[PDB]
Amino acid sequence: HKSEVAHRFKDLGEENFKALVLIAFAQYLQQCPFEDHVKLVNEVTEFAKTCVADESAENCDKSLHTLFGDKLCTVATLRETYGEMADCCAKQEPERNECFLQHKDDNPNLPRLVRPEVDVMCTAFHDNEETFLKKYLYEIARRHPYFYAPELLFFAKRYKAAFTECCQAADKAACLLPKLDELRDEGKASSAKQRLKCASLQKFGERAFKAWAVARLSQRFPKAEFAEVSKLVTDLTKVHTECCHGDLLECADDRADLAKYICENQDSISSKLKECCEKPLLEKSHCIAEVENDEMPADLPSLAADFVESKDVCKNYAEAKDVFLGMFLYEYARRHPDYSVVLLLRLAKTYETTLEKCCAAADPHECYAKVFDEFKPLVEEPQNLIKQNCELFEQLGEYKFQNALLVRYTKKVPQVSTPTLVEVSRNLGKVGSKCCKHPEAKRMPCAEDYLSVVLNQLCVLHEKTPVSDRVTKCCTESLVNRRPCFSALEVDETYVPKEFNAETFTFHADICTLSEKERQIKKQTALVELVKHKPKATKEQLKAVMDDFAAFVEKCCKADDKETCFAEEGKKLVAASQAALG
Ligand SMILES: COc1ccc2c(c1)c(CC(=O)O)c(C)n2C(=O)c1ccc(Cl)cc1
Ligand SMILES: COc1ccc2c(c1)c(CC(=O)O)c(C)n2C(=O)c1ccc(Cl)cc1
Ligand SMILES: CCCCCCCCCCCCCC(=O)O
Ligand SMILES: CCCCCCCCCCCCCC(=O)O
Ligand SMILES: CCCCCCCCCCCCCC(=O)O
Ligand SMILES: CCCCCCCCCCCCCC(=O)O
Ligand SMILES: CCCCCCCCCCCCCC(=O)O
Ligand SMILES: CCCCCCCCCCCCCC(=O)O
Repeated sequence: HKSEVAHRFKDLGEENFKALVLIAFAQYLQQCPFEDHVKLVNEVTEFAKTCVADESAENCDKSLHTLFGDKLCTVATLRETYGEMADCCAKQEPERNECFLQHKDDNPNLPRLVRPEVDVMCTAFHDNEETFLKKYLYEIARRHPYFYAPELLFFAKRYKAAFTECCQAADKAACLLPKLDELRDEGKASSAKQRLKCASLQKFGERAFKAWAVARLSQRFPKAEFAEVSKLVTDLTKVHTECCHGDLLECADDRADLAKYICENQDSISSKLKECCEKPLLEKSHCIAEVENDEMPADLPSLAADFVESKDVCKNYAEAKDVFLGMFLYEYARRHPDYSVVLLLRLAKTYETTLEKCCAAADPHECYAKVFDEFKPLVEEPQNLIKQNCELFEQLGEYKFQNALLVRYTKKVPQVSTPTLVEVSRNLGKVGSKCCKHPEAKRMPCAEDYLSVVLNQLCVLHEKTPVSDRVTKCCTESLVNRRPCFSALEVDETYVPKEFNAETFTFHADICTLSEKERQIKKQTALVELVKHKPKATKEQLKAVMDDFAAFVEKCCKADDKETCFAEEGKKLVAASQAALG
């Protein structure tokens, strides 16, 4: 069209426009104050209005990159505040924009955002919704310069829904606090998944990305043909590459194009895309990526037909190795919405290794004849781990289950930091209380989903300050081997126990006035420390100490005088427990 700004303004709407422009500026000029971004937003919005009125008004023909760059180069203290970035303003638009991307600090040194008391949030909310949401939208955006803006907007709307509902509530905190804690964690998940995807595309490359996509796309769109899924995997690959590079505009347009493409060829891809395809521009793709699996054909052939029995397997394979393997994947994925994607990759790899070391053999059909039999153990491993861990989780509750994982992992990698073990073990616990609620056929995909950010999360920390070759081994392993690798870790028999420390096991009355979350973390921390001191303790011996301690808390909190009780019964516990654990 003649004017990009006019166009984007028209189909986005003034409200969404103003919010996205704010997010975009905050992601670049991460250091400028809120008031300064607001002024820029107004100016751009006002400019946009001009172009809507007259497609030919001055500058309305300029591209969004150019306009955006010029306005960015308007900041007077660009050099005094951002220094080197100001030099970007000396380049021509193609490089100017590229120059701006390179200086986008992925993790600046801003103070952590503190959550104020519910009454002050609700009052600030009621007294001025706009500036209240925009300011925090600003705070989140500057800290997460790579968070896809439209999605960051999608979150804002959920935050607003939570205040609207909760601030008019009888018990505001009882309504708000849990909603904010859920929004936060979810916000974290989305952010980490985005970073992980881009990171993985760099290490492993396009082939791995494509395989993962064929598997995922065909599980969701089991009725589409392999050529449609291939088409989609290709476009999808261009979109992620672009979006990872960090250019919002290119990214947003690539996502829009793909979304309309899918919606137009709707009936040819999935029947569950109707809802999503009605929604407005800003939401289409977000919706589609989240869409539920379509129902499969039911009248579907046996894989062993074309991939085992049939002659020409090797002829079809040598003619185009990746396409044939992709075909396998497509065929195997759309018949298994219940398998995790990485499990579908393990099978595809196994199949590949087999065809390679078989198609170069006397009688092919016989060399690879029993390949589907190798799959069995690959499939069962993840299944058995799930049932097993969900069972245990049903018995104990979330908390006691978290404590079990705490003992398990501490004995495996005692070298790891206690606060790290505590955190990882807790999140792992939450993955259990979130996936085990699901019926079997959906558990594995669930776990994979959550378990992957947790494992990467833990791998990054270890990256910083490495403490074990084994963790490093699993962390640098292949995407397909990461989780099985951690699963294979055995008790660390080498580990030399920490010297006892009286302090570490001294508890005061403050443990009675602390919040549930706080109390638990103190107990759990003492637990990791317990195991690090007596790594040979039994589940029996251990459970006995945890039982004494259990009461010890109550017998001292619900006691006439604390302090003393904890120092009196406290001396006892430690002396006794030390003896039981020899
Ligand atoms: C102290 O524990 C946390 C945990 C997660 C946090 C933050 C602080 C902060 C604040 C800070 O950076 O200090 C942000 C921004 N977190 C997110 O990951 C996030 C991302 C997107 C949304 Cl929509 C919501 C939350
Ligand atoms: C629809 O296309 C994809 C492609 C890759 C994906 C995902 C989705 C999802 C999300 C989903 O499972 O739907 C995750 C988590 N991916 C990765 O971890 C990943 C794996 C390998 C590489 Cl090389 C790069 C990224
Ligand atoms: C997502 C952008 C909209 C901003 C609204 C967020 C309001 C809640 C402020 C609290 C943020 C601190 C993060 C947290 O710990 O919950
Ligand atoms: C000045 C540059 C900022 C202009 C705002 C960028 C336009 C955002 C369009 C988002 C389209 C939704 C695409 C999607 O489905 O993800
Ligand atoms: C057009 C379809 C292309 C998909 C290619 C299929 C390749 C499957 C190989 C199994 C995945 C192993 C991943 C890896 O180790 O890099
Ligand atoms: C079920 C969540 C509780 C935590 C225990 C982890 C069990 C899930 C392990 C299965 C991993 C699925 C991904 C994969 O196949 O590698
Ligand atoms: C940094 C110390 C924590 C490391 C603990 C490893 C956690 C691995 C998670 C794998 C979950 C699958 C269940 C399992 O096989 O143990
Ligand atoms: C050397 C032995 C010192 C004894 C220290 C005992 C502390 C163990 C913490 C037990 C926490 C279990 C959690 C719970 O009961 O809910």
